[PDB]
Amino acid sequence: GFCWHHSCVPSGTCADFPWPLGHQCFPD
Repeated sequence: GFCWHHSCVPSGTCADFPWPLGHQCFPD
């Protein structure tokens, strides 16, 4: 995952998020 200014997707979080994100699958 990554953590960028309140937009922080945890490592392992693979789920749907609002577009333009859509499905985000970040193993890291």
